Amino acid sequence: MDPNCSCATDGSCSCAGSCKCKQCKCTSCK
Ligand SMILES: [Cd+2]
Ligand SMILES: [Cd+2]
Ligand SMILES: [Cd+2]
Repeated sequence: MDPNCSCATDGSCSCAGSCKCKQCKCTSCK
């Protein structure tokens, strides 16, 4: 797992539009 970003790898993260990840890099919300 990652520190700042805590998005899974299943793809159920569906972050963005309300992401609180500090260092998120899910391609889109990167
Ligand atoms: Cd994240
Ligand atoms: Cd994500
Ligand atoms: Cd994100």
